[PDB]
Amino acid sequence: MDNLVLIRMKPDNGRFGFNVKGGYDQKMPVIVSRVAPGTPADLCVPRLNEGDQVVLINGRDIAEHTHDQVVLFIKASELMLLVRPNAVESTV
Amino acid sequence: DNLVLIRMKPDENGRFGFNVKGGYDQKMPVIVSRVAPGTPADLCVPRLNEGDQVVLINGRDIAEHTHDQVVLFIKASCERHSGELMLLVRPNAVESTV
Repeated sequence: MDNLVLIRMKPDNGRFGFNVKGGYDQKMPVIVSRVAPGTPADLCVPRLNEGDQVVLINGRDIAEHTHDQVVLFIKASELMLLVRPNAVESTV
Repeated sequence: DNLVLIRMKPDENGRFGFNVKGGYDQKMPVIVSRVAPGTPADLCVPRLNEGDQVVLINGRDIAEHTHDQVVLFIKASCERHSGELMLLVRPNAVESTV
């Protein structure tokens, strides 16, 4: 789509501080389900927000990758995520 | 197997900030049904996630323990090593932490 947002993020343990649900095997988009306070995903600009939909992981189109394959791409990471922002909460 | 080991210190009121359902008497696995924002369960690393199934509590296998026994095990401060609750959980397959 248009108005995608590029989020950049450095790990803490190798951790970013966010949860994801979804994936091709779940027939659901990959959605950020929790961003924990004080973590890289919480403190980065632009912020990673819950309800944001992950579109690219380090340039890779993940639309047809499974939940567990998505998780492995993230941990195999800066982390570059291209997200479709949730409609309810916006960063400025 | 794909288990996750979690350790968690209680808040100032001795609470951890999650709900459990299930147990031997319910013929249902012990599952985390809610994890409240900003509670120890939400903020621990690895995080405790909703839908995670509890396998061990402070080293104890809870497979044949009742719901009320399981709750008692979580609340028992004298079974905690270094003031921490230990849980070994099977992560829910839908939500993952990174």
